[PDB]
Amino acid sequence: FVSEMNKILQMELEQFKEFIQKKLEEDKNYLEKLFWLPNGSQMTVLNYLIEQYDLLAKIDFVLHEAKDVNVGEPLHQAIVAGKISLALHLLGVTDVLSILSKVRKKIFFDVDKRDGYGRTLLSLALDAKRQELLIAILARNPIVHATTLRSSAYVPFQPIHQAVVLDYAEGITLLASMGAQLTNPLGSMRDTPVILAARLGKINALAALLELPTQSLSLESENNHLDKQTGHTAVEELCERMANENDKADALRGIAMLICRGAEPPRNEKMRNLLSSNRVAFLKAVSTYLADKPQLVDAFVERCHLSALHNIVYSIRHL
Amino acid sequence: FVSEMNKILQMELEQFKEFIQKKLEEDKNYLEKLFWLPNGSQMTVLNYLIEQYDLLAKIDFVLHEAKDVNVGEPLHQAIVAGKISLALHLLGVTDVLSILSKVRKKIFFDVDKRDGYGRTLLSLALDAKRQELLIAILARNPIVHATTLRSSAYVPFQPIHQAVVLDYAEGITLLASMGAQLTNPLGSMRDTPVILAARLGKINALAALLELPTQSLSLESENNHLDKQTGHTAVEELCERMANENDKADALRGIAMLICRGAEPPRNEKMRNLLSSNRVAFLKAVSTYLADKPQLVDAFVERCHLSALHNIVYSIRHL
Repeated sequence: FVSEMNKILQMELEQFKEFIQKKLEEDKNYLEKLFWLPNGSQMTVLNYLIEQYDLLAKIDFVLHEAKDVNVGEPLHQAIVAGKISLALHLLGVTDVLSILSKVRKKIFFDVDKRDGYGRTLLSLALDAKRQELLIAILARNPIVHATTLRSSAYVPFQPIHQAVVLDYAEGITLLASMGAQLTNPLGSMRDTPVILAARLGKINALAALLELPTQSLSLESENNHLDKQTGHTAVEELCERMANENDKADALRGIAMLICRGAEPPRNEKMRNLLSSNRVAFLKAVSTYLADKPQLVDAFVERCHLSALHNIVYSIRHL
Repeated sequence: FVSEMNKILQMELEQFKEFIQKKLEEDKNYLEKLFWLPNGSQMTVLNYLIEQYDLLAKIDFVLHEAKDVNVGEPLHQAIVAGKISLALHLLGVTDVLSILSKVRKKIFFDVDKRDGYGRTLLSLALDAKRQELLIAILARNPIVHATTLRSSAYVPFQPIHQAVVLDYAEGITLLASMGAQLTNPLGSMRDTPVILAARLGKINALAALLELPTQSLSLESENNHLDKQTGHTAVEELCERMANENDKADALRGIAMLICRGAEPPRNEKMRNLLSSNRVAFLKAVSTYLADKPQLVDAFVERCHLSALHNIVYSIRHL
């Protein structure tokens, strides 16, 4: 019945509004009841409208005269199916912070609701890796601390963690402004977003994180990856990535990025020599990371004349 | 940090409010940020308070001065962990319909939100099989049509379907009053709640469904369990349960219940003889189901003198 009838709604605009208005008269709460499909799935009129992808103004009317619009989670299925333009329409919508404050200053759906798989709308927005949609959701003041289970181990992932693993630099820059937790770890190991980006080699996420104040990143703290009794830190965990030469180069970058922003060098002799043995390219990454950031040179060369960076490097200003 | 600190909150009441107020001053939106636990899980102050189970008034204060209380889904974890009294407290709370209209007339948390596993609050309330909690949730006007994936086949289950499979008669009587869909099928087979209760042998759910008007149950409609080209109906599907003698008796009841409420007898000769061959106990179930329901006798004996029930039974009033 639902399919055919809804398929028969491939008709005209005034006739659609009239017919569905007769359904509202016959059944109060008709646009919030879910209906059966030949496969066992259950949809509403709005859901079935979204699954077929003018249909727009009809969707906008169903939005306009419905007691609840979050029923069936239409925005979620719109993002999941990849209908980003449809999602930006449903949401009623250069320096990305200026953009966020802008479209926020250009001032229905509950941006905190989850779907049948327990995924927040922020999780979907980040997974899409689309600036427009993520800014459109963040502009509605959601909770950027709500967690969604990501792995097959069902790990609670916060939007900043998910943004790190996705290597979404712009997402980190956005979520950071909304007050995200940059010092909260993730998973069985105390992998802070810094250590998280360092371990998985997400360099762009590391650079996006380091743009924020270093005092709010906790570059000293260690996780649970363990000699014994003491655990790796973001720099050290990046050094463990150099044993895999296939992605050693990128690792160096991160290490440079960490040391240039003030992170202490590794404490293990071997790893220390690992930076000494390979190579001058560490200082090539320091020089390339210090081109547009001259406010770090004084601290870098200051530490370099002191206390293991002194021995690793050995002047330096001329590179 | 979180554990210890929160464990250190096993202190006193005024000191708790003062300390956590200092946290609110230091961090606006402190009661909505999730925090890491040694296992990888993430909780808030309210979540960690609920996981340990006076703690109450402290929980009530965290509720009182928090920007958002649905963050972390505390009511969901309260129901899942089995802390029913805690859930009834968080919700601020004989003929069950009179009870529902009562506690509704005795007039925060969003009763439509789902958790990390995509389960509505109604799904949890039904799974608990506790009248008090289910009435407490329904009294807040949720959407009784929101579906949650139940099986490992990830089938969308509506609260009336879930109530049927759970054999929750009181839940069916409650959800029916809230405007649930009694004629909407479920799953790959068009198993309406009537056919659903008939197939899985949920007799109490069938009796609860049949208390409602028969015109709104669609006892004639057939599913997709198929000779060929034509499919089983609730009565027929109940007859297929009699081939399994281990639960044949109950099946008879349902059949009686269906035929006494006006459902047509099976159309298959074999199954028809199956009712004739076994037994007079069909009429014992008719007589026991017609004791407190005399308004069905005239229609029953009327149909019995006509058109296959006439042949199956063969007067009848004296049983």
